[PDB]
Amino acid sequence: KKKKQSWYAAAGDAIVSFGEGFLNAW
Repeated sequence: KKKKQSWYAAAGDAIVSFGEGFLNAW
């Protein structure tokens, strides 16, 4: 019902994308 990304899915996706986001100032 309510979950699209499990803990590992989010932790992978979220953190990797976080880094992508971070590079916007580089």
